[PDB]
Amino acid sequence: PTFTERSQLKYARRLVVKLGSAVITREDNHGLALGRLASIVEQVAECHLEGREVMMVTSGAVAFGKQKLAQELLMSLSMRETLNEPRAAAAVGQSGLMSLYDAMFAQYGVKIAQVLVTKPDFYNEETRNNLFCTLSELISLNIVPIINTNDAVSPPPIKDNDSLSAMLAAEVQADLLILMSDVDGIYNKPPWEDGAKLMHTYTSDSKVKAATWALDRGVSVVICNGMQEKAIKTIIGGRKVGTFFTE
Amino acid sequence: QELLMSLSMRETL
Repeated sequence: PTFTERSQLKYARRLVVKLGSAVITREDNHGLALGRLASIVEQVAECHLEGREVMMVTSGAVAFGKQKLAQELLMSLSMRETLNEPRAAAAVGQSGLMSLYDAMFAQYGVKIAQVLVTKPDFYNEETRNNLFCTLSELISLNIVPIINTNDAVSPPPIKDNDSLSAMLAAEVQADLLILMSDVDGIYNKPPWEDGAKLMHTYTSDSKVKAATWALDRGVSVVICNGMQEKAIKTIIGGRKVGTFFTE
Repeated sequence: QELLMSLSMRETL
């Protein structure tokens, strides 16, 4: 909890963006949200060509894989039949997503590095320390290691891309940790009920537990709205967006 | 019209 106010976010040195799955894929499930994806890549490249050391934790590989595999299944039927999986989709989606990120980042000079982790990799101490060394070595060379879960051969208290992001932010000792989710923030009761209020400053449920854990270890977690324009640039810019987590 | 109706959608493209 080094930071304590939304003006001390200008001096965040190492932040860990975390893209949800509602951010990348659209509601139609007919492609990507290329607008939001390219805008987030633009903001990350602009806040990384500035001096900070950012390292995204992407997500939403299975959705891309589902789209690609549905197309391949349609395009491989007999015209007699036309007139009347987690892992395969994860593999296809991971390949395609890294290709897209690579193109969008190389348009800015930056370089990315796909680092896929699993769940047991956080249990074995040797592997965990080796992974920390790898991540620090990648960050110090001005690379943007785009972490993700090895969902193609072993699908997954790490149980998501959220708790994994909190663990990474705790281990790599990051200042900020942006949990770009689908909701606009945190309320004391869901919007379709009484008491609709935003909790801009959090005093002292999965996202909430992950944020609490990462707050009790040095990081300062922020939960933003993914479908909001200019999320990261204003979260860092100091404006009151999302719900900031301090004591 | 007896064969081409029983090809995969990929071959006929």
